[PDB]
Amino acid sequence: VMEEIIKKAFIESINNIRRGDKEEELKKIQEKIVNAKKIVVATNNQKKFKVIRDIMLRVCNAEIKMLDIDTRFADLTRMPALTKGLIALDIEKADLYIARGRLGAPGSGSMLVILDEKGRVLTASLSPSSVIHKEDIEERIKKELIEALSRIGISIL
Amino acid sequence: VMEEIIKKAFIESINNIRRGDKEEELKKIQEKIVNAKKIVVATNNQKKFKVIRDIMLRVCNAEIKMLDIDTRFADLTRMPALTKGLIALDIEKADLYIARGRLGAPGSGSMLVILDEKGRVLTASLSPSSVIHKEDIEERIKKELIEALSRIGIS
Ligand SMILES: Cc1c(O)nc(CC(=O)O)c(C)c1O
Ligand SMILES: Cc1c(O)nc(CC(=O)O)c(C)c1O
Repeated sequence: VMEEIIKKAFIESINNIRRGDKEEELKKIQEKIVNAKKIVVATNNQKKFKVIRDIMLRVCNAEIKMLDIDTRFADLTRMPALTKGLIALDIEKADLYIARGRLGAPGSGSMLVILDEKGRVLTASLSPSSVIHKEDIEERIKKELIEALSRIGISIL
Repeated sequence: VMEEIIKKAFIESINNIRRGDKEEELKKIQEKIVNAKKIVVATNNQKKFKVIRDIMLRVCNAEIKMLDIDTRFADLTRMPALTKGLIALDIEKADLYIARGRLGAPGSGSMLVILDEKGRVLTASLSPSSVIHKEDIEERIKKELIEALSRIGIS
Protein backbone atom coordinates (compact mmCIF):
# COMPACT_ATOMS: atom_id res chain seq x y z
CA VAL A 1 0.00 0.00 0.00
CA MET A 2 3.04 2.31 0.42
CA GLU A 3 3.28 2.19 -3.35
CA GLU A 4 -0.27 3.57 -3.43
CA ILE A 5 0.36 6.48 -1.03
CA ILE A 6 3.57 7.46 -2.81
CA LYS A 7 1.67 7.16 -6.09
CA LYS A 8 -0.90 9.65 -4.77
CA ALA A 9 1.91 12.02 -3.77
CA PHE A 10 3.54 11.72 -7.20
CA ILE A 11 0.21 12.34 -8.92
CA GLU A 12 -0.13 15.50 -6.84
CA SER A 13 3.37 16.59 -7.87
CA ILE A 14 2.59 15.96 -11.55
CA ASN A 15 -0.59 18.05 -11.40
CA ASN A 16 1.37 20.76 -9.56
CA ILE A 17 -0.91 20.62 -6.52
CA ARG A 18 1.56 19.10 -4.03
CA ARG A 19 2.29 20.96 -0.78
CA GLY A 20 4.92 19.06 1.19
CA ASP A 21 4.43 15.90 3.22
CA LYS A 22 1.05 14.41 4.06
CA GLU A 23 0.03 12.93 7.41
CA GLU A 24 -0.79 9.57 5.81
CA GLU A 25 2.72 9.44 4.37
CA LEU A 26 4.33 10.09 7.73
CA LYS A 27 2.12 7.60 9.57
CA LYS A 28 2.90 5.05 6.90
CA ILE A 29 6.61 5.62 7.53
CA GLN A 30 6.20 5.36 11.31
CA GLU A 31 4.08 2.22 11.03
CA LYS A 32 6.77 0.83 8.77
CA ILE A 33 9.48 1.42 11.35
CA VAL A 34 7.45 0.32 14.39
CA ASN A 35 6.11 -2.85 12.77
CA ALA A 36 9.52 -3.88 11.43
CA LYS A 37 10.71 -7.30 12.64
CA LYS A 38 13.98 -7.55 10.72
CA ILE A 39 16.63 -4.84 10.75
CA VAL A 40 20.13 -4.82 9.27
CA VAL A 41 22.90 -2.54 10.55
CA ALA A 42 25.48 -1.86 7.83
CA THR A 43 28.71 -1.31 9.86
CA ASN A 44 31.31 -3.80 11.32
CA ASN A 45 32.04 -2.28 14.71
CA GLN A 46 29.84 -3.88 17.37
CA LYS A 47 29.72 -0.77 19.59
CA LYS A 48 27.67 1.05 16.97
CA PHE A 49 25.55 -2.05 16.50
CA LYS A 50 24.74 -2.39 20.22
CA VAL A 51 23.76 1.25 20.56
CA ILE A 52 21.47 1.08 17.54
CA ARG A 53 20.05 -2.33 18.50
CA ASP A 54 19.05 -1.44 22.05
CA ILE A 55 17.60 1.88 20.91
CA MET A 56 15.52 0.22 18.18
CA LEU A 57 14.24 -2.51 20.52
CA ARG A 58 12.31 0.06 22.58
CA VAL A 59 10.63 1.27 19.39
CA CYS A 60 9.94 -2.06 17.69
CA ASN A 61 9.99 -5.80 18.34
CA ALA A 62 12.51 -6.66 15.66
CA GLU A 63 15.36 -9.07 15.13
CA ILE A 64 18.34 -6.80 14.59
CA LYS A 65 21.42 -8.22 12.89
CA MET A 66 24.75 -6.76 11.74
CA LEU A 67 26.83 -7.11 8.55
CA ASP A 68 29.70 -9.61 8.15
CA ILE A 69 31.26 -7.69 5.28
CA ASP A 70 33.00 -4.39 5.96
CA THR A 71 31.94 -1.32 4.08
CA ARG A 72 35.10 0.72 3.58
CA PHE A 73 34.15 0.03 -0.06
CA ALA A 74 31.93 3.12 0.21
CA ASP A 75 34.38 5.62 1.66
CA LEU A 76 35.46 6.51 -1.89
CA THR A 77 31.94 7.25 -3.14
CA ARG A 78 30.10 10.57 -3.15
CA MET A 79 27.75 9.70 -0.27
CA PRO A 80 29.36 6.87 1.80
CA ALA A 81 26.53 6.29 4.33
CA LEU A 82 23.88 5.90 1.63
CA THR A 83 26.22 3.64 -0.35
CA LYS A 84 26.69 1.44 2.73
CA GLY A 85 22.92 1.23 3.07
CA LEU A 86 22.62 0.18 -0.57
CA ILE A 87 25.32 -2.49 -0.25
CA ALA A 88 23.47 -3.89 2.75
CA LEU A 89 20.24 -3.82 0.76
CA ASP A 90 21.99 -5.69 -2.07
CA ILE A 91 23.39 -8.55 0.01
CA GLU A 92 20.97 -8.94 2.92
CA LYS A 93 17.25 -9.47 3.41
CA ALA A 94 15.43 -7.10 5.81
CA ASP A 95 12.50 -4.73 6.29
CA LEU A 96 14.79 -1.96 7.53
CA TYR A 97 18.41 -1.10 6.82
CA ILE A 98 20.35 1.21 9.13
CA ALA A 99 23.58 2.81 7.96
CA ARG A 100 26.09 5.30 9.35
CA GLY A 101 28.96 6.95 7.52
CA ARG A 102 30.37 10.14 6.07
CA LEU A 103 27.77 12.48 4.56
CA GLY A 104 29.60 13.46 1.38
CA ALA A 105 33.05 14.86 0.70
CA PRO A 106 35.82 14.42 3.30
CA GLY A 107 35.16 16.89 6.12
CA SER A 108 31.37 16.93 5.78
CA GLY A 109 30.51 15.39 9.15
CA SER A 110 28.43 12.27 9.66
CA MET A 111 25.09 10.88 8.52
CA LEU A 112 22.89 8.06 9.78
CA VAL A 113 20.21 6.92 7.34
CA ILE A 114 17.33 4.42 7.43
CA LEU A 115 16.24 2.69 4.22
CA ASP A 116 13.25 0.43 3.54
CA GLU A 117 13.00 -2.86 1.61
CA LYS A 118 13.20 -1.10 -1.76
CA GLY A 119 15.91 1.44 -0.98
CA ARG A 120 13.68 4.42 -0.16
CA VAL A 121 15.04 6.93 2.35
CA LEU A 122 12.65 6.98 5.32
CA THR A 123 14.61 9.20 7.70
CA ALA A 124 18.11 10.45 8.50
CA SER A 125 20.16 12.54 10.91
CA LEU A 126 23.45 14.41 10.87
CA SER A 127 26.31 15.18 13.23
CA PRO A 128 29.01 17.87 12.97
CA SER A 129 32.51 16.86 11.88
CA SER A 130 34.33 14.87 14.56
CA VAL A 131 37.00 17.48 13.95
CA ILE A 132 35.11 20.23 15.79
CA HIS A 133 32.79 17.98 17.81
CA LYS A 134 35.39 16.04 19.87
CA GLU A 135 32.70 14.03 21.63
CA ASP A 136 32.18 10.28 22.14
CA ILE A 137 30.87 8.15 19.27
CA GLU A 138 28.25 6.07 21.13
CA GLU A 139 26.56 9.17 22.48
CA ARG A 140 26.76 10.81 19.05
CA ILE A 141 25.27 7.73 17.41
CA LYS A 142 22.55 7.69 20.06
CA LYS A 143 21.86 11.36 19.28
CA GLU A 144 21.73 10.65 15.56
CA LEU A 145 19.36 7.70 15.83
CA ILE A 146 17.07 9.45 18.32
CA GLU A 147 16.85 12.56 16.12
CA ALA A 148 16.22 10.39 13.06
CA LEU A 149 13.34 8.63 14.82
CA SER A 150 11.91 11.75 16.46
CA ARG A 151 11.92 13.92 13.32
CA ILE A 152 9.37 11.53 11.82
CA GLY A 153 7.36 11.38 15.04
CA ILE A 154 8.75 8.25 16.68
CA SER A 155 9.37 8.25 20.41
CA ILE A 156 12.10 6.14 21.96
CA LEU A 157 10.35 6.57 25.33
CA VAL B 1 43.50 21.76 -4.55
CA MET B 2 40.51 19.76 -3.24
CA GLU B 3 41.36 17.03 -5.76
CA GLU B 4 44.62 16.34 -3.89
CA ILE B 5 43.15 16.37 -0.38
CA ILE B 6 40.31 14.08 -1.46
CA LYS B 7 42.83 11.86 -3.24
CA LYS B 8 44.91 11.54 -0.06
CA ALA B 9 41.77 10.69 1.92
CA PHE B 10 40.88 8.02 -0.65
CA ILE B 11 44.44 6.66 -0.45
CA GLU B 12 44.15 6.35 3.33
CA SER B 13 40.88 4.50 2.79
CA ILE B 14 42.53 2.14 0.27
CA ASN B 15 45.38 1.35 2.66
CA ASN B 16 42.71 1.01 5.35
CA ILE B 17 44.33 3.51 7.72
CA ARG B 18 41.58 6.11 7.40
CA ARG B 19 40.21 7.28 10.76
CA GLY B 20 37.71 9.97 9.79
CA ASP B 21 37.55 13.62 8.80
CA LYS B 22 40.72 15.68 9.01
CA GLU B 23 41.07 19.37 9.74
CA GLU B 24 42.63 20.31 6.37
CA GLU B 25 39.50 18.79 4.76
CA LEU B 26 37.12 20.83 6.91
CA LYS B 27 39.36 23.85 6.30
CA LYS B 28 39.05 23.19 2.58
CA ILE B 29 35.24 23.15 2.92
CA GLN B 30 35.23 26.45 4.86
CA GLU B 31 37.69 27.76 2.28
CA LYS B 32 35.27 26.66 -0.38
CA ILE B 33 32.19 28.39 1.01
CA VAL B 34 33.69 31.63 2.37
CA ASN B 35 35.67 32.42 -0.79
CA ALA B 36 32.78 31.67 -3.16
CA LYS B 37 32.28 34.35 -5.80
CA LYS B 38 29.04 33.00 -7.23
CA ILE B 39 26.24 31.14 -5.47
CA VAL B 40 23.20 29.67 -7.20
CA VAL B 41 19.98 29.00 -5.34
CA ALA B 42 18.10 26.07 -6.86
CA THR B 43 14.62 27.57 -6.86
CA ASN B 44 12.29 29.97 -8.73
CA ASN B 45 10.85 30.93 -5.41
CA GLN B 46 10.80 34.38 -3.93
CA LYS B 47 10.72 33.58 -0.31
CA LYS B 48 13.40 30.94 -0.41
CA PHE B 49 15.80 32.93 -2.60
CA LYS B 50 15.66 36.03 -0.41
CA VAL B 51 15.96 33.94 2.77
CA ILE B 52 19.06 32.02 1.63
CA ARG B 53 20.54 35.14 0.04
CA ASP B 54 20.39 37.20 3.24
CA ILE B 55 22.51 34.67 5.15
CA MET B 56 24.96 33.95 2.35
CA LEU B 57 25.67 37.65 1.63
CA ARG B 58 26.65 38.05 5.26
CA VAL B 59 28.85 34.96 5.24
CA CYS B 60 30.59 35.70 1.92
CA ASN B 61 30.96 38.45 -0.69
CA ALA B 62 29.48 36.58 -3.64
CA GLU B 63 26.97 37.25 -6.40
CA ILE B 64 23.93 35.22 -5.39
CA LYS B 65 21.44 34.37 -8.12
CA MET B 66 18.22 32.41 -8.59
CA LEU B 67 16.91 30.01 -11.26
CA ASP B 68 14.71 31.02 -14.15
CA ILE B 69 13.48 27.43 -14.41
CA ASP B 70 11.76 25.81 -11.40
CA THR B 71 12.76 22.46 -9.92
CA ARG B 72 9.51 20.80 -8.83
CA PHE B 73 10.28 18.00 -11.32
CA ALA B 74 12.68 16.52 -8.77
CA ASP B 75 9.83 15.62 -6.40
CA LEU B 76 9.44 12.18 -8.04
CA THR B 77 13.06 11.10 -7.55
CA ARG B 78 14.44 9.16 -4.58
CA MET B 79 16.13 12.21 -3.06
CA PRO B 80 14.45 15.40 -4.42
CA ALA B 81 16.78 17.95 -2.75
CA LEU B 82 19.96 16.40 -4.15
CA THR B 83 18.28 16.10 -7.54
CA LYS B 84 17.40 19.81 -7.45
CA GLY B 85 21.01 20.60 -6.61
CA LEU B 86 22.14 18.52 -9.57
CA ILE B 87 19.71 20.29 -11.91
CA ALA B 88 21.10 23.67 -10.84
CA LEU B 89 24.61 22.27 -11.21
CA ASP B 90 23.68 21.01 -14.65
CA ILE B 91 22.38 24.24 -16.16
CA GLU B 92 24.31 27.16 -14.66
CA LYS B 93 27.84 27.77 -13.37
CA ALA B 94 28.68 28.76 -9.81
CA ASP B 95 31.09 28.00 -6.98
CA LEU B 96 28.26 27.04 -4.64
CA TYR B 97 24.86 25.46 -5.15
CA ILE B 98 22.23 25.62 -2.45
CA ALA B 99 19.31 23.24 -2.79
CA ARG B 100 16.37 22.54 -0.56
CA GLY B 101 13.73 19.82 -0.88
CA ARG B 102 12.21 16.64 0.50
CA LEU B 103 14.80 14.35 2.11
CA GLY B 104 13.64 11.08 0.57
CA ALA B 105 10.24 9.38 0.38
CA PRO B 106 7.02 11.37 0.88
CA GLY B 107 6.66 11.92 4.63
CA SER B 108 10.40 11.89 5.34
CA GLY B 109 10.81 15.58 6.18
CA SER B 110 13.13 18.04 4.49
CA MET B 111 16.80 18.44 3.59
CA LEU B 112 18.93 21.46 2.65
CA VAL B 113 22.22 20.74 0.86
CA ILE B 114 25.28 22.72 -0.24
CA LEU B 115 27.23 21.53 -3.30
CA ASP B 116 30.55 22.61 -4.84
CA GLU B 117 31.34 23.12 -8.55
CA LYS B 118 31.52 19.35 -9.05
CA GLY B 119 28.38 18.28 -7.23
CA ARG B 120 30.18 17.17 -4.08
CA VAL B 121 28.16 17.35 -0.88
CA LEU B 122 29.95 19.76 1.46
CA THR B 123 27.27 20.09 4.13
CA ALA B 124 23.58 19.55 4.79
CA SER B 125 20.82 19.84 7.37
CA LEU B 126 17.52 18.11 8.06
CA SER B 127 14.07 19.04 9.26
CA PRO B 128 11.19 16.96 10.64
CA SER B 129 8.16 16.37 8.41
CA SER B 130 6.22 19.60 7.80
CA VAL B 131 3.31 17.51 9.00
CA ILE B 132 4.94 17.55 12.44
CA HIS B 133 6.63 20.95 12.74
CA LYS B 134 3.81 22.91 11.00
CA GLU B 135 6.17 25.85 10.45
CA ASP B 136 6.31 27.07 6.92
CA ILE B 137 9.14 26.91 4.50
CA GLU B 138 11.02 30.21 5.38
CA GLU B 139 11.54 29.69 9.14
CA ARG B 140 13.01 26.19 8.92
CA ILE B 141 14.96 26.94 5.71
CA LYS B 142 16.83 29.60 7.65
CA LYS B 143 17.29 27.16 10.55
CA GLU B 144 18.52 24.55 8.08
CA LEU B 145 21.00 26.84 6.33
CA ILE B 146 22.32 28.24 9.62
CA GLU B 147 22.66 24.73 11.07
CA ALA B 148 24.36 23.55 7.87
CA LEU B 149 26.89 26.39 8.06
CA SER B 150 27.42 26.06 11.82
CA ARG B 151 27.97 22.28 11.72
CA ILE B 152 31.02 22.93 9.55
CA GLY B 153 32.28 25.77 11.72
CA ILE B 154 30.87 28.74 9.82
CA SER B 155 29.33 31.64 11.72
C1 LIG C 1 7.32 18.36 -2.16
C2 LIG C 1 7.79 18.21 -0.86
C3 LIG C 1 7.38 17.16 -0.05
O1 LIG C 1 6.48 16.29 -0.59
N1 LIG C 1 7.83 17.01 1.20
C4 LIG C 1 8.71 17.88 1.73
C5 LIG C 1 9.17 17.71 3.04
C6 LIG C 1 8.10 18.11 4.05
O2 LIG C 1 6.98 18.44 3.60
O3 LIG C 1 8.42 18.06 5.26
C7 LIG C 1 9.17 18.95 0.97
C8 LIG C 1 10.08 19.86 1.48
C9 LIG C 1 8.70 19.10 -0.33
O4 LIG C 1 9.13 20.15 -1.08
C1 LIG D 1 35.64 7.62 6.91
C2 LIG D 1 34.91 8.62 7.55
C3 LIG D 1 35.20 9.96 7.36
O1 LIG D 1 36.23 10.25 6.52
N1 LIG D 1 34.49 10.92 7.98
C4 LIG D 1 33.47 10.63 8.81
C5 LIG D 1 32.77 11.66 9.42
C6 LIG D 1 33.49 12.11 10.69
O2 LIG D 1 34.74 11.98 10.72
O3 LIG D 1 32.79 12.58 11.61
C7 LIG D 1 33.13 9.29 9.04
C8 LIG D 1 32.08 8.96 9.89
C9 LIG D 1 33.86 8.31 8.40
O4 LIG D 1 33.54 7.00 8.61
